[PDB]
Amino acid sequence: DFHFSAIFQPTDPHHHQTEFAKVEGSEKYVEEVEVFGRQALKVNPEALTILAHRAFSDVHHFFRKDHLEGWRRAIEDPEASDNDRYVATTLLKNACIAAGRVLPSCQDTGTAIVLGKRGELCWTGGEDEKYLSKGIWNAYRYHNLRYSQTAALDMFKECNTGDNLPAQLDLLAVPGSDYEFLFIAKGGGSANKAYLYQETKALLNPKSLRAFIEEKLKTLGTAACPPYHIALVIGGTSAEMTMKTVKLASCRYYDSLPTTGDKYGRAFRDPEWEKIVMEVAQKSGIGAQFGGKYFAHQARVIRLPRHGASCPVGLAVSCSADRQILAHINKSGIYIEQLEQNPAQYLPDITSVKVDLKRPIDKVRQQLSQYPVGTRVMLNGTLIVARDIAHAKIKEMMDNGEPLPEYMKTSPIYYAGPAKTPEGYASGSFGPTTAGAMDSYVDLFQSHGGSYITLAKGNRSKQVTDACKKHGGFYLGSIGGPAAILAKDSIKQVTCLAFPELGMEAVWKIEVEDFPAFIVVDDKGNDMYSKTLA
Amino acid sequence: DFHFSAIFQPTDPHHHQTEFAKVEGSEKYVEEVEVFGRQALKVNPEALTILAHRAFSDVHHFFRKDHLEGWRRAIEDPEASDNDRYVATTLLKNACIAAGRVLPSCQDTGTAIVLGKRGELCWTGGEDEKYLSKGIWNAYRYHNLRYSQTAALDMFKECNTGDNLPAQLDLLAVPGSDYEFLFIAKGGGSANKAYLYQETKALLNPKSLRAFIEEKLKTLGTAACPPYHIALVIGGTSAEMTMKTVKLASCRYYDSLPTTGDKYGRAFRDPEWEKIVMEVAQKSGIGAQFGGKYFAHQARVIRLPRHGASCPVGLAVSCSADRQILAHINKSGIYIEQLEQNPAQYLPTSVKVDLKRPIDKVRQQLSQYPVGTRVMLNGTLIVARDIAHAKIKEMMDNGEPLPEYMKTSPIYYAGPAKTPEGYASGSFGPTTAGAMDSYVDLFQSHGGSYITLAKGNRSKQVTDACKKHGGFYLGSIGGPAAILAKDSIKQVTCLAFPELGMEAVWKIEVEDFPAFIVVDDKGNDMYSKTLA
Ligand code: SF4
Ligand code: SF4
Repeated sequence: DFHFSAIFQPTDPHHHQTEFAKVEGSEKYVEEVEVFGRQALKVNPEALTILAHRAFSDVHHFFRKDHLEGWRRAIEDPEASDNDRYVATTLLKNACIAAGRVLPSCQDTGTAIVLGKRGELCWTGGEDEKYLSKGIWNAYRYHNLRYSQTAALDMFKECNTGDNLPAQLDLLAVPGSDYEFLFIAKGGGSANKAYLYQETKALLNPKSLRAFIEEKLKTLGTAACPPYHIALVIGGTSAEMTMKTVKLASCRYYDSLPTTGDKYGRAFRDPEWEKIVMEVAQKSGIGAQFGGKYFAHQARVIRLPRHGASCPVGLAVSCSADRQILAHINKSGIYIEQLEQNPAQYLPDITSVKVDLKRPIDKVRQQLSQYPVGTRVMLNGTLIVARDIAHAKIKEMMDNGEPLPEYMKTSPIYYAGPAKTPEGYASGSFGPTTAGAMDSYVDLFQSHGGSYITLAKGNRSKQVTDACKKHGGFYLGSIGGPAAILAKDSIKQVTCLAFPELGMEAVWKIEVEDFPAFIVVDDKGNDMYSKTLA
Repeated sequence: DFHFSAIFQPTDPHHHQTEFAKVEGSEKYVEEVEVFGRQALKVNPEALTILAHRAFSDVHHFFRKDHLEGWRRAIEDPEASDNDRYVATTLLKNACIAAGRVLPSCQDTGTAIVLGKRGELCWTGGEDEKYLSKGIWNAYRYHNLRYSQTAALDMFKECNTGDNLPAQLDLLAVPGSDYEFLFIAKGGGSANKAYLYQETKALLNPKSLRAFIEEKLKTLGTAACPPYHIALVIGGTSAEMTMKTVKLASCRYYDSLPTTGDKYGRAFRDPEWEKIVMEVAQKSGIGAQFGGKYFAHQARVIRLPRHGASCPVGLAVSCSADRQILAHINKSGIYIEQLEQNPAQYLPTSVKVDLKRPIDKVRQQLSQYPVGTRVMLNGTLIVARDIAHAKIKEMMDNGEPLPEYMKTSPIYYAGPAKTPEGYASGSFGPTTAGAMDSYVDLFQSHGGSYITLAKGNRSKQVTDACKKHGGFYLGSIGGPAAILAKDSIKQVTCLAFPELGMEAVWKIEVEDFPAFIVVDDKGNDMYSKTLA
């Protein structure tokens, strides 16, 4: 009566539907042997370093076809809004710059995540973690990427690790003698939009599930740079299993799962509810960051078994920096997924207010006050750059009696942290970070005569709308994601002004030209997300 | 220069601090060999079946010392409340029954979770998941446990798998030639109290973190049968990594981590903030289920590295059914963590309520007492939980009446384990009340469910409903499923929806069933002060 049924039963477990390229000459790293009648593969661990290094270089300059097709859909769909088409065109042009292999597609070159599946008879010598980490170290050290990892010296004392390590290394034991991989360069912003809900059987009916989806999609907002790949996982054997599944779903790792359940509790993809998620996303009006139809590229919905007393639910997105690469090592060598090297083919063959920042900031506020939310502006002049740690350090100084520093009162505040500057370039990739993380500082800083104008991406909380109304302030929404084209075209000079020890989180002073943004919050209580994200 | 630093650097990675017993004769399943100059281990995969079978049998009848010591601490502390001591005494007596190896310690014998670490040169033949699952299948089939897994035939159509499969099988590739395991029989109630929060740098200061902890501990409530092992994980490289870490922390799997961080971002345990969590737990007044000091056995706090833009936070508990077992296979055979087989060494009025009356008479009697009154129920209970409530609401939405069996007796939210041969009942404690909250006002406005019996604090809608309709919520002690079955339950019959397995509607006859009045018919809630 016993019948074993694996939870996950992909019809394409080795991802034959994906195109792979062989690393030239890499068969020298493997040797086929036979022990106790069984075929085994000896793998020189240097192969892991070579593979991880190439994966975490290529993935910052190229995208999958299904990602690029989504941007083209947003440009060509008559139902797309004008802002949809503008955002998608910007992101596609950004991808063309990134394909030059100098600037990464986003300034947040992400956390390095490795899912590895080492066969029982795949013999590496056992030091997989170190050799994979050395390849990741190589990719971020010798390329124009960013060191994004923050070490805790104690509970509250932090420092940047200076090399984007440690990585997340999830190495699984599986049958056979090969070594299979999914590499993910996961941005912090989309990582923040991985949510776990503890629900019940009361959710598991069409009316409740639909209302649930409508409610939760709005909590994603625009804070992870849509158009999104939206993943939704209903059920699971534990919270961590549910969240791992929703991560992999967002990477389209589970696309070949069956589409029906059975009495053994196997996982399945649900196309009907994927369509419902897409319908909710499109009808939400949230759009590709600034109102419209293209909140989502596509949806993945996976139904999992559950303990009778439990119903964990996971919701997560892949952002505009959609970065994953499949790979495998076998008797023929090292193979790595082929990404699209000519994104320009997705660009079709076929209006804003000039804002001079080189003025007293009160004159800039006066000009911005003339326009409603949703107005597109082009910024020209100085920005002062500061994000999470710089804001916390400055509040700490003020809590100790010190004044808000003068450099927080002279120019708009750009929430951003740059990637490393290529030789001969004025700036590395340098797009905005998520605005919501700074929300608790705006009222305090504005009441002390600074931060009247902020520039970042993502919808913000009500306290920021109230502060801007109380203090005559503005929040400007940059397009989220196009860090390479912003660096190449808009950022003319970068200098470090304060807190050099914070690395990418230092206070910078930059000079920009033709920097596009939308007025998201004005000085009158208006918010261009108040209807779609209410 | 490059320097590799693993995130987790336990000083005791092989859990040498744990006592293991060897399965007799199990060296016949392993053979040490040498291939290409390296030591390797051939493992007959039948060893995986034998090990998983014994692990998921033993774990339902015995506990670890640190769990039992916590219960004794609650009984002996002069600062514990009377309710603290009463709950802890009940749970220890429950453990004494479970050590008889017939009744499991809880009716919720849990999801079977296996964390496995197979060495590079540990050769099993590769079919580990099937052989581990067969051993799990054996344990739940051939013992008096429960089939708790719900399969989705489509998005909404469900059925019980009938064997407590599938298991969660997380098999990792590690150095060496051994096979190391953590087995977890994870209750659904404590699995539900695994929470993920997406926070920011603004949290990372003493004042903000302390207020955060005080706020989130209350959201645990009593719904997962405290005293809790409380785990808190600050940071992490992803949500799933944070949630995996907090699960393992709650199993005391990371107790030997370093206690200081470094510039490479290694994980560390934080004893100072563990003490703060325990201080918050004690001063909360929530207590061991019914007010007092013993909300928590102990705390684990792990600080993790984070992306500059991110701060995932994980909070999770291990419940009264604290069930995990370490194990390993090596060249000498199969070794399994030794649990405490003599829990008795740790062991140092109420209102009689007759249920054999019209339910309006029972309601009248209950109305004479304030919340916090301990009652003893004698008579018939109707048993129904999540799926039965959903089916009954569906019937009413289609014009059908609220069934008669929802109007004659108190509703006990519960699902039993299998009945041992010659016993009146298998383990049969309550399930979490909160999952039924959305039904109470509806059922009461249709003339039933005036008295409910379960465990855990409930939402305000239930308090409003009981006040509007003259209802009551009675709180059973949560966890003591074996002693309730042995001493209180005299007859069990399946009443409706037999295809639901343990989630069928049952009719049971009980004697001396202990409970507290948690919500009365006047708007009062005995958790309104501690869980506000
Ligand atoms: S800035 Fe936007 S595109 Fe870049 S990693 Fe963050 S969420 Fe993704
Ligand atoms: S009923 Fe209580 S003790 Fe039993 S598994 Fe659920 S939470 Fe744990």
